[PDB]
Amino acid sequence: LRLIHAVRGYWLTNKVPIKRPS
Repeated sequence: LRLIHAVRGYWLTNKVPIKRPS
């Protein structure tokens, strides 16, 4: 698809703690 959009969708989705039951 793209680099930067894969990059940002990589770290922005990871640094965020998603342990909360959403």
